[PDB]
Formats: sequence, C-alpha cells, structure tokens
Amino acid sequence: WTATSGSCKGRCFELQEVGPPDCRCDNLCKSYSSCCHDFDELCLKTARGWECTKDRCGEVRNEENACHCSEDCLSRGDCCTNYQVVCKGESHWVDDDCEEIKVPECPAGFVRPPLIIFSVDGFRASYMKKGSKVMPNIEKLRSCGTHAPYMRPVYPTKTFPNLYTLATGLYPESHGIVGNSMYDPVFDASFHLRGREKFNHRWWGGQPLWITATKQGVRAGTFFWSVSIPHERRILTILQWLSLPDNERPSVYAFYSEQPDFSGHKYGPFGPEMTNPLREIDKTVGQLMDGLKQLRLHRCVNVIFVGDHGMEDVTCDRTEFLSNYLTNVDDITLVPGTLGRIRAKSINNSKYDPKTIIAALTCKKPDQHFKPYMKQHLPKRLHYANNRRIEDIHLLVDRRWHVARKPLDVYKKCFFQGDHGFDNKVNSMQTVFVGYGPTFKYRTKVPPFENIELYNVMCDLLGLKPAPNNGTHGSLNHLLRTNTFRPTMPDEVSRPNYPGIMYLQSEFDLGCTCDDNKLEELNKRLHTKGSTKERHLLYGRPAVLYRTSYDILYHTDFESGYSEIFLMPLWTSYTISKQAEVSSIPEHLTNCVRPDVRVSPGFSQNCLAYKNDKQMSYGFLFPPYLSSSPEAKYDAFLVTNMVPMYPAFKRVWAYFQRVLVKKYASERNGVNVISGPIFDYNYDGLRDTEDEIKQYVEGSSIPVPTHYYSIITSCLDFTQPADKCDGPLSVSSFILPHRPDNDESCNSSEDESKWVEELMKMHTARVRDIEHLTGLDFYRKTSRSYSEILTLKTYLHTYESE
Ligand SMILES: *[C@@H]1O[C@H](CO)[C@@H](O[C@@H]2O[C@H](CO)[C@@H](O[C@@H]3O[C@H](CO[C@H]4O[C@H](CO)[C@@H](O)[C@H](O[C@H]5O[C@H](CO)[C@@H](O)[C@H](O)[C@@H]5O[C@H]5O[C@H](CO)[C@@H](O)[C@H](O)[C@@H]5O)[C@@H]4O)[C@@H](O)[C@H](O[C@H]4O[C@H](CO)[C@@H](O)[C@H](O)[C@@H]4O[C@H]4O[C@H](CO)[C@@H](O)[C@H](O)[C@@H]4O)[C@@H]3O)[C@H](O)[C@H]2NC(C)=O)[C@H](O)[C@H]1NC(C)=O
Ligand SMILES: Cc1nnn(Cc2cc(C(F)(F)F)ccc2CCC(=O)N2CCN(Cc3ccc(S(N)(=O)=O)cc3F)CC2)n1
Ligand SMILES: [Ca+2]
Ligand SMILES: [Ca+2]
Ligand SMILES: [Cl-]
Ligand SMILES: [K+]
Ligand code: NA
Ligand SMILES: [Zn+2]
Repeated sequence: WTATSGSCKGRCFELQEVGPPDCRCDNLCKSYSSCCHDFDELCLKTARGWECTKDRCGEVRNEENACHCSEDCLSRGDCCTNYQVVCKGESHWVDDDCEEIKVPECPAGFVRPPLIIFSVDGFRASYMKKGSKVMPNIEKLRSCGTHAPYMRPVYPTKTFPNLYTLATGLYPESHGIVGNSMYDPVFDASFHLRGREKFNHRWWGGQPLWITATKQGVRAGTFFWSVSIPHERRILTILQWLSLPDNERPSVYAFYSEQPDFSGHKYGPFGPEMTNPLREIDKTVGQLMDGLKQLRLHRCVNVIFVGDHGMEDVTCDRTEFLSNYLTNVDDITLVPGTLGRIRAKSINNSKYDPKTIIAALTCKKPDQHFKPYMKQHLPKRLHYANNRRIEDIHLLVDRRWHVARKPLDVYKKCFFQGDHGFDNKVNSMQTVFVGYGPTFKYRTKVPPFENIELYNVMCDLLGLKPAPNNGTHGSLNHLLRTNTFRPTMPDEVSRPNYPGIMYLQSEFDLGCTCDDNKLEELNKRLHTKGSTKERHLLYGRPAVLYRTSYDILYHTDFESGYSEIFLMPLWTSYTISKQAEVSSIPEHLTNCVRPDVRVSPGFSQNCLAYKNDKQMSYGFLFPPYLSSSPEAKYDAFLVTNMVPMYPAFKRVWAYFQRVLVKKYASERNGVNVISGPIFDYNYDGLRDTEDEIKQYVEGSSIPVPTHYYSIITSCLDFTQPADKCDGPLSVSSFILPHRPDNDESCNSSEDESKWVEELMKMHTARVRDIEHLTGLDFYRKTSRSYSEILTLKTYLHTYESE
C-alpha cells in the first residue's frame, strides 16, 4: 500500500528515500509505482523544452517551465544548460580549446572535486573511433582526458552484472548478480529484469560505491533512474543537486543511459539507425558539460564516461536448439540466449543426470556453436562458478549465436539483430572508459584494463577506503595525476629451507628406477648452491603468503620451491634463451625417476603409486626437452620435479613443453617460465588448504592438481633478451584445467599442432588469477615501480585481433 496523497512540493528528487505508506518523490518512485499524485506536475516539468532561445532570455521566472532563462536562474541552479551561450555570449564547452587541469578549480565550500559517472548501456569500444564524427563532446573528453582503447567487462557481459561490478569491484560470483535472470535455491526465489523481486536487497552483495561513500561521510546522489525520466531531466537534476548548500550537496553522482544498447538490440551494433542514438548521447554529454561550465564546475568535477558492455550481431536464424541434441528436453530448465545455464525442471526427478546431458551436448555437430561445461571447468579467467545461483551446467556460446531450448521459444516470444552476454574477451563485448578532470591525467592513453578495477579508483577519487574487492589497488595508479594509492608488497609468511645433501640413495624405496672428475664436480655442486640462479630466477623468488613448509631446490637449468606438504613444487622457474635447443628424452631415461638426496623419502612422491593408479600418470615441471646439456638432463628426472598428470593432459603438457616454449623463446627473445600446480577443488578461485583436496594418486598422499599454470615473461622491448632486460616486462600466462579427457577440444584426435595452442588461448590468465589460486606473490625483485608491476600482474593476453 502507498498513500499517494502526500505531496512532492519542495521534495522533488529527494536524496533520502521515505518509507511506505508515505509517498515518494525520489528518482526511482516511478519504478515502484509509488510517486505522489503531483510528481509529474512538480518534478517532471517539460513546459517550453530544454533550451533557452533569444526571446526567452531575461524572462520573468515562470515556475511551470522545464528549465529557466531568467536572470535569477544561476543562483537557483536551474537554468537550461545553454542559457549563458544563448543569453550571455558564452561558448559551448565543446568549442573551447582544451587546457590542462592541473588543480581543481572549484567554488568555495567544495571539500573535494565531485565525481560524476556517466554510464552508457551497450557502448561498444569501437564506437569511439567509428562514431567520432558524430560525437564531438565525447571526443573532446577522450582526447583531452585519460582514455583506454577499450575496457574489459566481466562475464556474463550483461547489464546488471556489469553495472553492479562497476559499483562494487566484485566479480558477479561474489556480488550475486550472476545474470539478468536468476534462481536462488536457498531463497527458492527468482530474480528478473521485469518486476519486483530485484528490489529486494538480499540479491545484492558487496558494498557499492554509494554505500561506501555514505558510511564514510561522503554524500551520494541516487545512482538509479526510472526509465521514464527523460535524459535532460536527469542532467538538470544532477546540476541542481550540485547547486545545493555545502552540508547537503552530494560528492558523487551517476547518470545512466539505456542507449545505445536499446537501439543496438533492434538494429545491430552498426545498423545505420545507430547514428542517431550516438548523436543523442553526445548531446546529453554536451548539456552536462555546458551546465557544469555555467556553474564554474567544469574544471572542478571528475567525469567518468564508462560503458557496461558492447554489442554483437546476432539474429534468430543463428540459434542452436537443445531439442536437436537432447531427447529429454522437457526435464530441463534453460536460461537462454548468449549463454546457457541448465538445471533440472524438477528436483523430485531422480533420473536427471548432469553427466549424460553434458555428453549429449559435446562435440555433436561439426560446427556446433556452443560448448558445454561443468561450471568448475570454465576458464578460470571468467571467475564464474562460486555461487549457488550459477547452475552446474553452463553453455559458453559462440559470438554471434544464441542457444534456446526449443524452436517454439524463439518464434513464440525476426525481432533482434544485436545482443551481448558472450565471453568477456570477445572484441564486440568490449566497452569504453574515459576519465576527465583535475584528478585524471591530461591527454593520456592508458592500456586496456578490466572494469573490476574501477571501484578502487572511484574510491581514490573521493578519498574513500574501498570495501574488500577484486580489483588490485594501485594497478590503475597510472590513470591519475594525484590521489594515487601507494601499496606495499604483501609480507612473506613462510620462509624457505635450503636443504643440502642429507639422504643416501638406498634410503629411498620409491619403486623408481633410472639407468644412471674435479673440474666438473666443483661445478655441479655450485649449480646445487645456486650459481646460475640469477639466470633462472629473474624476478626474485615468489613469496609464499601462507604457512607451510617448503624447500628451495637449485639446479643448473631451473630452480624450484618444493612443498613438503603437497609433495611437489609450488613453482618451478627457468629461462630459455632465443638460442636454446630442444633435445628429446634419450631411451635409457624414458622411465627414469631419480631420488632427490636433499629431500627425505617421507616428503617425496613414489613411482609405485603411479604404477598402481591406472588413471594417473606423471609429468615434469621443468621439461627434460630443454636441458642445457646431457649431464644437466639428469636433474629433470628428479622425483622432486615430478607431478601427477592424466595421459589426456600429458598430450597438452608435452606439446607445450616440447614445441611451444621454444617457439615463444624464439618469437620473444628468450622467456622466463614459472610453472606449477593449482588446487581449486571448491572452485572459489583461491588456493585450497590440504583438507580441501578431493583426489590423491591412488594409495598415496600425492594430491592431484585441478589445474597447471605457467607465467611466461620477457622484455617488452624484444630487441633485448629476457635475461638482460632494462625496461618494462611483457607477460602471458595460463591456467590449464587438469582433465582426464580432452572432451573440451572437439578436434583432439588430431595432431596437437591443431588444438593445444587453441586450448591454451582459451585458458589465458592474469598473473593475479594465479596468485589467488596459489597464495604466491610474483615479481618481488625487479627494477620497476610496484604500480607498474601491479598493472603487469592484471594484464590478460586475450588473443583477439585489434
Ligand atoms: C573477490 O573479492 C571478494 C571480497 O574480498 C572475495 O570474497 C570474500 O572471500 C572471503 C574468503 O572466502 C570471504 O570471507 C568469509 O566471510 C564469511 C562471512 O561472510 C559474510 O560477511 C561478509 C562481509 O560483510 C559479506 O560480504 C558476505 O556476503 C556473501 O554471502 C552472501 C550470501 O549470504 C551474499 O549476499 C554476498 O553476495 C556474498 O556472497 C559471496 O560470498 C560467499 C562467502 O562469504 C559465497 O559463499 C557466495 O558464493 C558468494 O560468492 C557474508 O554475509 C565467513 O563466515 C567465512 O568464514 C568461514 O571460513 C573461515 C576461513 O578462515 C573459517 O575460519 C571460519 O570458521 C568460517 O567457517 C565456518 O563456516 C563455514 C561455512 O558455513 C563452515 O564450513 C565452518 O566449519 C565454520 O563454521 C569467511 O571468513 C568473504 O565473505 C567474501 N566476500 C564477498 C563479498 O564475497 C573473493 O574471494 C574474491 N575473489 C577472488 C577470486 O579473489
Ligand atoms: C544493475 C545496477 N547495479 N548498480 N546499478 C546502479 C548504477 C551503477 C553505475 C556505476 F557504473 F557507477 F556503477 C552507474 C549507473 C547506475 C544506475 C543504473 C540505472 O539507473 N538503471 C536503471 C534501473 N535498473 C533497474 C533497477 C532498479 C532498482 C534497483 S534497486 N537498487 O532498487 O534494487 C535495481 C535495479 F537493477 C537498473 C539500471 N545498477
Ligand atoms: Ca547493458
Ligand atoms: Ca579453493
Ligand atoms: Cl543471464
Ligand atoms: K599410471
Ligand atoms: Na575431444
Ligand atoms: Zn542489452
């Protein structure tokens, strides 16, 4: 019940929302059908349009007008945004030469530059270039301020998950808005775009910026706007709030536009009908900037122009139907479209088996335009598993396609030519970022970055301490003139042991066998003390950020941090120069595993466990193929370099080690590789403790990794070799799932040169993703600034073209 007989006189767009059955005048009241009777009349005036004209100049104030051209309007803060242009001979902001804003130039009484976030739904990254002739305000923001060529959204590349990620710095799995549509089985409740259940706060985790601001004493405008409030009214309201008295005036604001997303769905991302929406957005920006300039706020406010996601070409004819794969198609519920999520229609149905559904959806048609996954097998870079609202079965859908349950669902609902929601590395899903103002840099281009990083920066812009989030705070310090956040390296928690020779051969009963001078004896000892370690450990040893027991093991060709708990290296580091040679494994050594005399039998793997485990085999972290000499090659067969590997996974690993590492070294002028295992049994994106491990090599305490990582580092300036690099680094990494089959790659019966590299690209990762998963901290000893290293650790090599 709403007693809509209260009134909105003097309460229009009130910042504190009032509690039913008192009626509402806030910018969401329309959406809850709860505005006071007089809201439209008082708060949504439109009389006489949105622009002063010569004749209106000087007029007698008439409170019915949408905006005013009287003399008193400035002090009231309710002039039309073009008043001074039309009535005082001033220029439009867009026509002014840009000038560096070295310091905030704010009116007295401002305690900090305000921040205005101008968010645009579906504003694809390439619009900045391709629409540049029709968006002159936006292009001035872009060229005069700080911009990225594009900004990476989060998966799924839908509106609500992305707006709320922008607001909180959290991955959807952590904030809870995992799609535009959702079932929570604990609530036994559904969430949709349409309707009331999305207004319930229990859907919305973390702490978004407006609440972070409020709790720390910074006042916030209301970010949300009901769809019927026209854009011109949203701008005027923001400008009005900015005219408020110091003790009431907010410091942070958001504008939101439904365009160009709304048109993009109907006409496609580059439909000729898309030029007008782009013009209109630009004109709204112009109105804001002119408005700010009238209030002398145009060199005082920080403005963020940001999108939630892009837009791709998609039509009804490009639909895969699950009815063409499953006989049982009515025993499932599909969340459909540009992704799929599948659960049972009924939990009472005990014959529903996700495994058989997955198999019926796997590599069934030669050009199949979706790929099914258990959520935990999705690429780790998507961070899309650790929420009860994300279904166990997921369909990653090819760009340009839709998935539906049955054909009736498509023609009983062609309408659309644009959609989004695909994989967040797809170019068409990329969006924009521009920062303009005293706190942003001047005429600066920054590299692409992910939208999870912005919450921290908006916090920095407002002098706030951010709630705990998934950004890496400092990785965007290079966007800012000042208010940088100066982080320190996390402290190492466990220090390594440096074991020497302590055990005799005959103390090992491992079931392992191997067919195996004073100048070259002193030599191999000094390789076991770490004489070549400057070569193989280029960026310092990783710091272990939890409590555990481990050993640093030196060798001629590689260095490792060996875990006595997990019985294998946490990391293995080695450098392969451009000049290096690949050799094969000689025959006498094919099944050779050698005891490591620095590590007790009791902290070693054994070969007999692998012999008895019919499913599990083993591989090596430092590849024997890249040994520097026949004598060094013996070190690669130490038991302490061994890790558990399914035969299906060895195909991948072997090809990566034998072929690809040499290739990258050749193309990048040497590489440093750090590889190791990852244990994420509960798919939370975080390092598992021992008691979380669900699988061991049969009959042993040898835990099985869920994934294998490698971090491949070289000199950004590739004319310098990786091991003699003076400047910025360049990195690519991956987190390969450790799977007993290659069902994920439909062409895996072919030669590895046709599918392995493609799999690795799919499983590209940020170093930061690996850190979370391992509890290690990399690049501790470089000659680069820590902020620069943080940027590098957040880098994702995506493998899309320009
Ligand atoms: C991205 O960044 C985020 C934020 O930093 C990271 O997520 C954090 O991860 C932390 C570590 O896993 C986690 O810390 C836990 O907090 C528990 C209390 O949490 C509540 O309070 C916080 C703070 O106010 C609040 O934000 C939480 O909100 C979550 O849950 C509600 C659902 O009710 C949602 O509305 C909301 O969206 C959010 O959901 C997400 O998080 C939860 C987990 O917290 C997930 O399950 C969801 O899927 C979703 O992803 C909470 O209301 C605290 O209880 C935990 O403590 C247990 O484990 C510790 C280990 O130290 C142990 O010492 C304790 O004994 C305790 O165990 C007891 O309970 C167990 C479970 O019932 C039981 O098994 C034991 O036997 C014990 O009895 C833990 O300290 C933190 O909450 C989240 N924060 C957020 C916002 O998600 C995320 O890791 C980052 N991602 C990456 C890849 O880096
Ligand atoms: C989603 C979402 N997450 N955060 N925002 C806020 C946000 C964040 C950012 C910024 F970029 F800065 F983060 C920029 C702009 C915005 C505003 C987006 C917006 O006006 N709309 C129109 C209204 N719909 C419906 C809607 C209505 C009500 C609610 S409530 N609070 O009552 O439960 C939830 C709703 F979804 C959402 C989009 N939107
Ligand atoms: Ca959107
Ligand atoms: Ca985990
Ligand atoms: Cl969805
Ligand atoms: K075996
Ligand atoms: Na296959
Ligand atoms: Zn959309």
